[PDB]
Amino acid sequence: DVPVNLYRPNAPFIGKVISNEPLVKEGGIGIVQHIKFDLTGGNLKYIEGQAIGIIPPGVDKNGKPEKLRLYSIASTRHGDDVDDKTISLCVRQLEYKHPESGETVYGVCSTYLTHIEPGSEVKITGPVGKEMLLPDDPEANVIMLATGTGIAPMRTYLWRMFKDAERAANPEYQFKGFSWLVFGVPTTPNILYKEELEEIQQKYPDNFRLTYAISREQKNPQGGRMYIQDRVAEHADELWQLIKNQKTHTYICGLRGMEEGIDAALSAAAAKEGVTWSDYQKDLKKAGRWHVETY
Ligand SMILES: Cc1cc2nc3c(=O)[nH]c(=O)nc-3n(C[C@H](O)[C@H](O)[C@H](O)COP(=O)(O)OP(=O)(O)OC[C@H]3O[C@@H](n4cnc5c(N)ncnc54)[C@H](O)[C@@H]3O)c2cc1C
Repeated sequence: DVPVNLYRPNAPFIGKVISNEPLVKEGGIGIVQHIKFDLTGGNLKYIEGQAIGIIPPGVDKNGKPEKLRLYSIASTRHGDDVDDKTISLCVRQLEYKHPESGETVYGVCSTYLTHIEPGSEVKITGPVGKEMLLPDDPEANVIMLATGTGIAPMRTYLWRMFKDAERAANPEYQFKGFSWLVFGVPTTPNILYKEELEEIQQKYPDNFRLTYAISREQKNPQGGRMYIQDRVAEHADELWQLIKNQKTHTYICGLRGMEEGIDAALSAAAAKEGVTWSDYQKDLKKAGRWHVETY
């Protein structure tokens, strides 16, 4: 039922780039691009919260062909134009430095993708992943804890839940639960999909809450830069209260490192009711209600 490995790296789908648009506004840190690919002429289907592989061209330092890199799908199953013809990615150019040795090093696949031109052919594999799936239940609650490109699966959920065209195309999923995105990025210009996220919150103030942790613009109560873990601490009791609902799912996505602080905050909240968060969490994970994809 869930589409998986319709294309594999030995015989990838050759998609065509339709558009490659910047998500980091002036004054932001780094480069994150929204890249849409044409899937017509193949049968790649996918659902929300899945990933695809991109095989970049070229060889590594050892002369070996480059392997795929996985990217969380950033579009719903219908694609951004709700036509079932495309797939989108949210790709950060990886960069870091020296010495070490450099200075700046640019990641192979992410640079390729971030600079890719419309009309270019791309090797796509997948889809993959069954750990970040959105429940069919329209009354589920969905907590979304995202940093940077970790917004990607969250966009697939929120678009499916809240886009007019999605609602029109998905008679079986008219979302009436509560969704809460806590989104950590370093600056306001770095708030990926800011305008649309804020449009959703304005249109659905009872069904979507949007909370930001903007490290360069906000301080936590300890005077440190504000990170997602700080907003989770700040709202730990509320989040815990929501988590206790049998229908609540939580999704965490982003670069590795945010889980520890999130657990500490929820651990303290749950301990107040004599619950050991780490055990309760094990049970949530087993039930498929605790979804993590960090990289
Ligand atoms: C399930 C999944 C979903 C993902 N979703 C997304 C997504 O939606 N958007 C996105 O942009 N990426 C996503 N990623 C990451 C993506 O797959 C690539 O790993 C990333 O784009 C960098 O790949 P690259 O080919 O550009 O870098 P590569 O050329 O592969 O270089 C990566 C190497 O950089 C080295 N390195 C050294 N120092 C550092 C440092 N300080 N910081 C980082 N690396 C360092 C490490 O050796 C690392 O292996 C996801 C990964 C997974 C597994």
